[PDB]
Amino acid sequence: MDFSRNLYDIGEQLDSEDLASLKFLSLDYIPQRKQEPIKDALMLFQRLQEKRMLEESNLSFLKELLFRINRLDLLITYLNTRKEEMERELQTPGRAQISAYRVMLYQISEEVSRSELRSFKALLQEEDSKCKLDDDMNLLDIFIEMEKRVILGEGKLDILKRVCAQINKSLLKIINDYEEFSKER
Repeated sequence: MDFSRNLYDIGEQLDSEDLASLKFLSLDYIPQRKQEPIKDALMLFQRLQEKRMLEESNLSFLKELLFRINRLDLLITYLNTRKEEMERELQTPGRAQISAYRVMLYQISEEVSRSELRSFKALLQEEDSKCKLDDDMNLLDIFIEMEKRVILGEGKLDILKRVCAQINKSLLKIINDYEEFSKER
């Protein structure tokens, strides 16, 4: 069990989409403007090592990240970890290290189709003029922009709900389920 080699091996299997997803899911530990020099997954893992979030004896955050981005394949191959274990662990109060808010936004981005993404842009433009949007941006990029313009955040979900309600009930459900548990605390 060579820890450094394993991190490299995992990183080699992660693609550009995975990197962007992992960066998003790491936002409340590695701020948005500090992610620029992070060019591959191993560099992300090394930043997490520097922050003592990832160590030979501390794999929980790496496992949580890989689970949330649905790389169950890499969890099996490189970390001998099953979906069943992760569901049990992350359902235990206090175990998850990614905020429920950040997971909620990521889960919206997983659910949204290509056509729904076009609708999101169009509907957001009706609700807001502060965001700089373009057709190349994915939904995570849109969320980052909404956060930059302070129209999205924890406890600032009005615009997100107004847009999602017009796209698909499935999205509003994700938000409402998150809100209910959050207020429950």
